[PDB]
Amino acid sequence: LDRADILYNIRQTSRPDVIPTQRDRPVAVSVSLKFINILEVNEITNEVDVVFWQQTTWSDRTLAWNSSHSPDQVSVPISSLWVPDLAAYNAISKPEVLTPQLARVVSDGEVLYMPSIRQRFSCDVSGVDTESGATCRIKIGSWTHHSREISVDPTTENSDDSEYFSQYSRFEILDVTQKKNSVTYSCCPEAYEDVEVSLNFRKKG
Amino acid sequence: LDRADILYNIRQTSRPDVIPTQRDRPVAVSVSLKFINILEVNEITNEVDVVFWQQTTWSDRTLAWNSSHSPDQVSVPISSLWVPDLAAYNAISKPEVLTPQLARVVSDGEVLYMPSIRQRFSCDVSGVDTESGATCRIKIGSWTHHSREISVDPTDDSEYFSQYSRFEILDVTQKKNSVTYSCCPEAYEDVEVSLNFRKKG
Amino acid sequence: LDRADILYNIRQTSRPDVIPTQRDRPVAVSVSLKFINILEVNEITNEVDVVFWQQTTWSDRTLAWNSSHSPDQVSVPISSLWVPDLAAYNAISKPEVLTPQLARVVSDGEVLYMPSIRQRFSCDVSGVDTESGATCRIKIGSWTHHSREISVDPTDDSEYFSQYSRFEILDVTQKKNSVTYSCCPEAYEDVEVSLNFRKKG
Amino acid sequence: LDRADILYNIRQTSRPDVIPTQRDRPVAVSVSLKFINILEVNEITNEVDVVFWQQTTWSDRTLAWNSSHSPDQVSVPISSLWVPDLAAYNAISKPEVLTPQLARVVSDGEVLYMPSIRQRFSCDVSGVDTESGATCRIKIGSWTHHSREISVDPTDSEYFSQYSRFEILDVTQKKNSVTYSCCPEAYEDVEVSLNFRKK
Amino acid sequence: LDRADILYNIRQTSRPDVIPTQRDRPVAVSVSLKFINILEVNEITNEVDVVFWQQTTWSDRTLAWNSSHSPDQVSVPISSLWVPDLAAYNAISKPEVLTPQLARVVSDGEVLYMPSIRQRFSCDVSGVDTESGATCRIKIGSWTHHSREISVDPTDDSEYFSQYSRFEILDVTQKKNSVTYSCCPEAYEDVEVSLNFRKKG
Ligand SMILES: CO[C@H]1CC=C2CCN3CCC4=C(CC(=O)OC4)[C@]23C1
Ligand SMILES: CO[C@H]1CC=C2CCN3CCC4=C(CC(=O)OC4)[C@]23C1
Ligand SMILES: CO[C@H]1CC=C2CCN3CCC4=C(CC(=O)OC4)[C@]23C1
Ligand SMILES: CO[C@H]1CC=C2CCN3CCC4=C(CC(=O)OC4)[C@]23C1
Ligand SMILES: CO[C@H]1CC=C2CCN3CCC4=C(CC(=O)OC4)[C@]23C1
Ligand SMILES: [Mg+2]
Ligand SMILES: [Mg+2]
Ligand SMILES: [Mg+2]
Repeated sequence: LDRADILYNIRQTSRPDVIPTQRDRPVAVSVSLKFINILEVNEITNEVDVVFWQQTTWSDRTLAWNSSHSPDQVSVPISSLWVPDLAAYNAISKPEVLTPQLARVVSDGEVLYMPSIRQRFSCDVSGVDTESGATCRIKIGSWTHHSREISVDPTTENSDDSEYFSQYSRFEILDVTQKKNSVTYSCCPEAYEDVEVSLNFRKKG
Repeated sequence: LDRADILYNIRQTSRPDVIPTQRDRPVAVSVSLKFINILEVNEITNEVDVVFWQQTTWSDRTLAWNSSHSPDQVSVPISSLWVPDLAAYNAISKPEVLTPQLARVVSDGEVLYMPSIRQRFSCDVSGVDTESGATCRIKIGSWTHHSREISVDPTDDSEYFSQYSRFEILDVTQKKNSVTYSCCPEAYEDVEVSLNFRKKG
Repeated sequence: LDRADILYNIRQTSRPDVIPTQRDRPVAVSVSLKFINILEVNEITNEVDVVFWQQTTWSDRTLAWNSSHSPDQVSVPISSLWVPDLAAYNAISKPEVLTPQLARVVSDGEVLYMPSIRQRFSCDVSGVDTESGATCRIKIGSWTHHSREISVDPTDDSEYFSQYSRFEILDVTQKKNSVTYSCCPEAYEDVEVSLNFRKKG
Repeated sequence: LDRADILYNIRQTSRPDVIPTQRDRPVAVSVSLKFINILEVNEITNEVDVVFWQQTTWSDRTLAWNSSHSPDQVSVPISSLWVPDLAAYNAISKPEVLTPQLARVVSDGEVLYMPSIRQRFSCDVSGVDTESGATCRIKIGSWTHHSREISVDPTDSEYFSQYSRFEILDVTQKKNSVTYSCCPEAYEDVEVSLNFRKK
Repeated sequence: LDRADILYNIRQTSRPDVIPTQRDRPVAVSVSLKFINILEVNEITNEVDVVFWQQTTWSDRTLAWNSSHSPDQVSVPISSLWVPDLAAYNAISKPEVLTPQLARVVSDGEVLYMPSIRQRFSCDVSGVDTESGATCRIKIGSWTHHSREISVDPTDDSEYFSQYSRFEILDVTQKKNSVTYSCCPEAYEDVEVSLNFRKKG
């Protein structure tokens, strides 16, 4: 197989509308926000404007191919792939994607999609001008798929989600932590999972 | 049936431009606004900027399938479904959808669509800084389908309201109206949502 | 015929690129602006920001069907229909459509399309703070079709005007013009809508 | 032929990706800006916000039809036509098109396309508040086609809004040929000088 | 061959999703920024707003044709071509493309793509008001292709810079880097463009 064949095969047989589960085993999605720039902060309205790289990984075995004498990975337009329907629950603006909408697919079916996103959030900005800083929580999970269809999983301490933060920001990052949650909503009996990302930051000196 | 078959069947036989009226009864649509945030308020211009989850439900029996040895629900892109042509009659900005455009479909044909929407409204902001607060009315109904094609009915009032808003919700009431317009002999139904809110302490 | 058939037939045989001129008579288009809100006014720059419902009607006999054993009217996405290429000649922003892009089609081929539009205009704002008010003129006509292809005709001024606006409407008049442009020998029609309004208090 | 046949034929045989160079000759494009409004002006940043009608004409003989017992002209969505890849070289915002995207096509293959555009430009705003006024130059030409593929040629104050803060003193057009490092061939542009001032 | 044939052939056999690597050598991409304007600068937030022409060249031998009895070059919509997935790593707004999205393709398979882009960056603005000026670094490279798939290489600094800008360019230097990410073992290449500029007068 060459790249052209792999990409052709994926395009011709893609079901981007179909979550790649096998009932009742959920697709395990890992989500990790790499903060890049904090652009606007308003302590009066409790709103923040943020740029981050949304590292997103999951496995889709319908995409796998024999890697022998073939490339190990390809870049695929996300329009040809199923992609998890993640949403930021406390977002107050449309997510503005700043990067080419391509995912990286490995021959074993592992997918990495990492868009750079600019987006505005409603969160706690109180304390941003103090040395303790503000703690802004961003809640990300599947909009429509419950825990038996999509499970979302959180970084540990070992993930440094501030390692690409711009040195030229007015702001600086003190800490970034993730908390996994399961929530039940009135509409449905099943629980929905989310990752809660706590961004601890402050205005510099 | 597996998920892929259900979704394939729906996509291949979808008539998204066809209202699923059966027995000439109107399609019964339930609408309910869950307010999440109140972002900007202007008592001089009487304008408000709001984020809400628009809980929308109706039945489309053309989508039903067998719930034995099969999943009970699937997520479907709305581009493959008929969706009610609801509009907010006193909106002054385009509805900005903040969520993936997917609906949840149950095997009996019940559909739930619930986009998160940011939108600006012209409404009564007077009294926002008082104890009694302001009462802003939002009117939502079908743009083009009258009462014999679509009927609308309303379905913790701060259940999902952000604790970090400058504002707080005192009460939300959701009422049903029938209105006749000059163009048509028929009555058009809407839900009128009264949002009573005020600036925090 | 049922709804699904009518909509299928329209979609399958639609020529949205083709003006439905019958014989060599122009398509008669009626245009009428229902003002809903006046949101921003600037007397220094002579610009106004306005929300209106653009009531637009014309006949397309290629869409007609036998109304026996059939619905009387259907809602059709405008992408399946020819729609007149109307433009506001003194607009200074893109028209922002706030409503579902659907037209209402009667079995005799009558079409009604009525989007809610927010748009900014360059017009005379002088006198807005006086008792006489300002008179802002909005010029609407076909961008590319002359008077033998499209003719435009006008058809309570505050009927749907928001009671919460900073402004109020004194009068709305509509008159009809034919203009000849250097490019072409044929005349182009427009409707000129005069909005007489003033700041309250 | 009726209207529907002409439009069907055009749609079915349209090559909107293909410049209609006949006999190996450049397509002659005429460009003319009709200024309608001047909305914002900033003498500190040298930026101007402008609304204009971009009169654009050229010949595409692949579109011609026998006019006998047929309409002489039709309106065609530009998505069905080749259209010159004109750009404003000193623009600093995306062109915002305010009109239906239709061209007018005559039976001999002449095409007229005239969008109303609002766009922001970087140009010389100095002197806007004096009676000599400012002279803002707008440079428009093909982005990718050189002078043997597209040639541009010009062809006043007629539709300018009476309600603008500004007024037009004069509009002149010059025709330039420029060579760029990438290519040996010359690229043509029209330079439009807008002389205007505060009222 | 005529122009129409070349363009037809390219469109009919185009694989825009497929990087044109040959013999498992990376596609060599040349990137060069021609600065046209500096529109807004903020020394407090360290942000800059910039317009530049992104000169981008590479070879795609699948596009080559016999130039005998044929045009040497054509203009092709980029939607019909593979284009490198370059991104500005320190960009804080979406790239706003100001020019027709067309590339120039030579009969030997060389491609030149040069969009005019307006975009905002986070970079060092300190010293903009001094004689020494600020030095703003812009990092551009493939988003998803490593050094064995795409290699990037750089090619008057004020040549196309607008004479009417508040600012002036002192120097522009470009430098290739290889970076390894936690992501992946392979190294990713970028070009780092250093723009040394200052406030006029
Ligand atoms: C179809 O979209 C619905 C489908 C299922 C959901 C559970 C999680 N999700 C977001 C929050 C939310 C709901 C539904 C609800 O009742 O309230 C809030 C939904 C969106
Ligand atoms: C085609 O879209 C029209 C079709 C039918 C309607 C009934 C309610 N609806 C919104 C307001 C409104 C009208 C019709 C009208 O003339 O008055 C105002 C419409 C939209
Ligand atoms: C391409 O669409 C053209 C076709 C015919 C027109 C007459 C009315 N219309 C708007 C004003 C206007 C023109 C053309 C012209 O030369 O003057 C300005 C046009 C647009
Ligand atoms: C592919 O698009 C290129 C192809 C040919 C061009 C000459 C005119 N044009 C605009 C300015 C410009 C260039 C190319 C260049 O290197 O300098 C700047 C181009 C765009
Ligand atoms: C989906 O595209 C990913 C695939 C490979 C990459 C290396 C360069 N690139 C940008 C920054 C970046 C990553 C990957 C990563 O995990 O960290 C940061 C990527 C995007
Ligand atoms: Mg092969
Ligand atoms: Mg692995
Ligand atoms: Mg030939």
